Amino acid sequence: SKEEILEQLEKMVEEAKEELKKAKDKSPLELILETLTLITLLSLLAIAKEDEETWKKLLEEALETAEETLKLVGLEELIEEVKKEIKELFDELKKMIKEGESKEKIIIYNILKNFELEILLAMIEKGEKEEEIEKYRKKWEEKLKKYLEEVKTKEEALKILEEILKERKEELEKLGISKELVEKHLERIKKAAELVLSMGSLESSGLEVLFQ
Ligand SMILES: [Zn+2]
Ligand SMILES: [Zn+2]
Ligand SMILES: [Zn+2]
Ligand SMILES: [Zn+2]
Ligand SMILES: [Zn+2]
Ligand SMILES: [Zn+2]
Ligand SMILES: [Zn+2]
Repeated sequence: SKEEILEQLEKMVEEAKEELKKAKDKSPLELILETLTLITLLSLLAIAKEDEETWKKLLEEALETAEETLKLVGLEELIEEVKKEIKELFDELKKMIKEGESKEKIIIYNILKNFELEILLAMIEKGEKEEEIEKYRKKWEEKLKKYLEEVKTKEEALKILEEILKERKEELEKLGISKELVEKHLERIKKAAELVLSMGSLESSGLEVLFQ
């Protein structure tokens, strides 16, 4: 149900905001984990609603959350670049919707782009060398190209989602975040993505398919 699914997604957003607020005793990496989990949820909710004023408000909320976290963790010098990336992502999501890209493709693209931003911020915060950062950026650019060429159905999207989550979990662990903490947040991303993937079996063309 579109309304039940929405209610669950705003519940997940509220819970993520509550955890992000409990930031005093969190490390910068844990804060970055909370923030990109929230922004992933916000962008998944915007994809689900497909509504102009919702796009505007959730983009505002994502930009606000990113700026607040960057200030807290002493990465204020990144604010403009990060805001640009977030805006670029939201613009691209809207573009792929307007051009008729499959919802599977849009959801995988969104998850991949949020992770790319997340891992970049985590590596910058940990002081990784520019060559290692580039290594990870290029490997995931290649992976994105393949995944978007590969994902044609909901089953394929669910399998690719699992693969993505497994590998990024390994990378977040290597950066020093508690494996179990990573798992809690990546599980929340998986559940939201499955919820949005659920809608579209019931959008108007999907209904025409089922009912003929
Ligand atoms: Zn949390
Ligand atoms: Zn649609
Ligand atoms: Zn509206
Ligand atoms: Zn405003
Ligand atoms: Zn960019
Ligand atoms: Zn066009
Ligand atoms: Zn390992």
